[PDB]
Amino acid sequence: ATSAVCVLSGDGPVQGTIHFEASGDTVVVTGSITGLTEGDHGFHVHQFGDNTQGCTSAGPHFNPLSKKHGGPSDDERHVGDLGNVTADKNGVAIVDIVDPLISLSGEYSIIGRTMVVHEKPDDLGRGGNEESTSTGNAGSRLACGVIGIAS
Amino acid sequence: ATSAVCVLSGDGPVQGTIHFEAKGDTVVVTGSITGLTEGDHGFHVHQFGDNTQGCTSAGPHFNPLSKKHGGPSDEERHVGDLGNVTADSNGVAIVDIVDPLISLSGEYSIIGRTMVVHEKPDDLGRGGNEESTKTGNAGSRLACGVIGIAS
Ligand SMILES: [Cu+2]
Ligand SMILES: [Cu+2]
Ligand SMILES: [Cu+2]
Ligand SMILES: [Zn+2]
Repeated sequence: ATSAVCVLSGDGPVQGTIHFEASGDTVVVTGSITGLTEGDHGFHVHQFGDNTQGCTSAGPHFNPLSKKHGGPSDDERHVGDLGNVTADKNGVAIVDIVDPLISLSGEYSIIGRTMVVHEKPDDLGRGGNEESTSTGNAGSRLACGVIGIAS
Repeated sequence: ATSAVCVLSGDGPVQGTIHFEAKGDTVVVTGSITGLTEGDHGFHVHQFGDNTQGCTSAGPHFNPLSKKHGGPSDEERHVGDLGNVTADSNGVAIVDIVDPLISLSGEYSIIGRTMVVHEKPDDLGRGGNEESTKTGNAGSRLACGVIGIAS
């Protein structure tokens, strides 16, 4: 696949559409998320594209290299660690990310996995407790969707 | 992947959970769908895993080999053609299908694509009209979901 899309939904007001495109040797992530509280929100690819129990069944962060959680610019990060998205005063977050670890094909493919937007800011693995090294203390999953092949 | 899952949702009361498991050179499809009218309902893999416009944005049947529509046992069929599921008097359809053309990996992978349950029976390409060889005359899309990787 060269293009993918994800519609985020949850039990609250948070909604959004995220587009993925393979450009050259990298992946470009764009889109927008609405209904968020102003501020930073963790934004990650979780391992499973299973929404049988809402976003809970998406599992932990996608992590084929078995590393600890970090920010997108770190060497020590999960493949799914895309950092934070920032919502304005109106609750809108514009997504504009380029990432060197995710892919749309092969071992690092995120097709069929779940994009999640979280309640709190991701501390990028620097919070100092065990939880920071797993999830960045980003908290609950406000909305999520399975990443599918797009035209 | 060797296992996948799909949660079917729509604008009406139809919902369901479908599981997929690679076994030998086949995929075993199991699960249940509820809220259906009694009788047969077309059941297909559509090409795109795009839910931006509900089930409509899923596109046509998955058809990488450019064939006409058929039933699952026909040589001339779409890869996505899984025939019909049957709902009982209480609106419950039990899914139990073994298919050799769909796959969870490689060229015919259905991960990231959409499963759709239709309003009418699939005529399996033997309807006598032109629509029969395209969609089986299965009509409306009652519910759909993107096929994701499962644990
Ligand atoms: Cu997360
Ligand atoms: Cu169909
Ligand atoms: Cu077909
Ligand atoms: Zn992580």
